[PDB]
Amino acid sequence: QAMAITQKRPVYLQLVDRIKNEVATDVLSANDQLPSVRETALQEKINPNTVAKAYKELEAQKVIRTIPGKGTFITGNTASVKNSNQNRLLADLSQVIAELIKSGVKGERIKKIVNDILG
Amino acid sequence: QAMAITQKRPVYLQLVDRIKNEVATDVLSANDQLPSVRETALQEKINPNTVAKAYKELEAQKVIRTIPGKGTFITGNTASVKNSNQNRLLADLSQVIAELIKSGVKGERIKKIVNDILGGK
Ligand SMILES: [Ca+2]
Repeated sequence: QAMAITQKRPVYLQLVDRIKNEVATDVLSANDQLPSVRETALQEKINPNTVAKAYKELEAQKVIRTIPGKGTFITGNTASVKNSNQNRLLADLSQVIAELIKSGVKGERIKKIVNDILG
Repeated sequence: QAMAITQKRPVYLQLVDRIKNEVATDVLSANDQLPSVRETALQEKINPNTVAKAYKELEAQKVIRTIPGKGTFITGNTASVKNSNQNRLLADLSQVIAELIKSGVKGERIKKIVNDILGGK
């Protein structure tokens, strides 16, 4: 019954998040060359092992791919990355609204508020 | 220009957060007596010192009051706390909608989505 403590998000997952969001927001486009593990480690001040762990994760999620001799590239399957991103965001939307109606805010007023926020 | 790295939220502030939400949601009510630092440390399995930092901060935010020789108590001003908690969630709400619009989702769609999410029993 003791409270759950949230830990640091691992640094390698923070970098996955960053690259993924950059793809979703078109800072990084489909088939763009991504820097090397070295260049990323050097630019972000992150241990190369952590960057390599990031890049492995990103590849598993199909956000990036490697071409032998040519380096690491943003996937061509970039619409799929954007949709998964929106889903992360929609999950968050769902959760804030739930916590709002739980805080005593009625739905009809959440509708009004949202309409104001969007106007 | 290195990316910002987000650290662990200090445990004392996670406990500050936990208690304000209980207040916000009427789990703890106005003027309810709070356990001692030692009893909270045993409930939440935290260092007593950490719980002491949490209590000290909850008090700075006027969420709880330590009245000498008697105890530590939830504020009488809980409607204030409920209102700021809502504001926090409302800030989170425009943040997520902002970010959905920037991930290319049209606002008219977000509007429909919110209705769908809200249509649930
Ligand atoms: Ca290199």
